[PDB]
Amino acid sequence: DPEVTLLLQCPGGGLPQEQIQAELSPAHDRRPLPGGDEAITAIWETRLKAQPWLFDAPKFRLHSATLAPIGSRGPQLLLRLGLTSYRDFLGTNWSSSAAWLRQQGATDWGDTQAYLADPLGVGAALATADDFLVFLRRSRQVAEAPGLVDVPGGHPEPQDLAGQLVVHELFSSVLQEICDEVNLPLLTLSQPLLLGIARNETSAGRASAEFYVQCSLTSEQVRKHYLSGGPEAHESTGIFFVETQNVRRLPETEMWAELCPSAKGAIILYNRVQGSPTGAALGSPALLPPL
Ligand SMILES: Cc1occc1C(=O)Nc1ccncc1
Repeated sequence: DPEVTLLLQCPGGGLPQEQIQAELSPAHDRRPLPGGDEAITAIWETRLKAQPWLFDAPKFRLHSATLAPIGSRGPQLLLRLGLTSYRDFLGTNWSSSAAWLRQQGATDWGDTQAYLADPLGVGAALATADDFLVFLRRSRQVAEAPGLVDVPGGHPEPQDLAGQLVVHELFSSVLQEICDEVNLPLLTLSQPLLLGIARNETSAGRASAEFYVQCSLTSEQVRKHYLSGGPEAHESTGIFFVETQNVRRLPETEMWAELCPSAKGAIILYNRVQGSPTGAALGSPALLPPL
């Protein structure tokens, strides 16, 4: 899977909100482009002159994420964040020249991402009460990953002492994205655990935080909620469910070729962090069948 790279695998089965620190600093921003940010402005102008209803939005930028020594007390992860925008993404990660920007950032800064917007996405491995994960089918008419399978998620918008409010907005955003797209009541959802961070190499290395969320409804009840919104209550064109039993071997299935990169990152991290038992009971052959 060359289109996805793991930046972070969390310990302990995944980290809760209370164990994560953020540092939000202009030192973590994109570097101005070599020949100036006028190249971003030009792309944006061209786009607005064809689609004048489009609007910019701020986004969080991922600079880096450092894990504490495993087994330690205190905060377990430090997220280094800056600010970016949808406009800066369209002018850098989405540009035809994005690979040239990656080479120049290696030359100039020793950092392939230094000239890239790299907005932080969020995604969920969302489990039902009857042990299925939730999948969504993408419209064949959108610009990004048309017609491919996704998981719930999105790209959160801004508004350890500004840090803790930023970590709160990241965790809140993955629940809000599940309520808005799957049409689930907020009180049917567990507090999220962070599983890790995955990069999309087809989008010049932009990263997504991947979370585990448990729902108290069965697959049948989740389907009813999604569908009862009607076609205008969701951006996706369909919902479907895979038993957690069968997610273990998903990369060997014909489904794997239809998964978008950020959904592949969610399923690899689910399998490594929530799957893959370490203990004698769950690791016994009748409960963890070989192969
Ligand atoms: C990544 C991180 O975020 C906040 C603190 C740390 C960290 O590394 N903590 C630590 C270092 C050394 N011994 C024990 C714990």
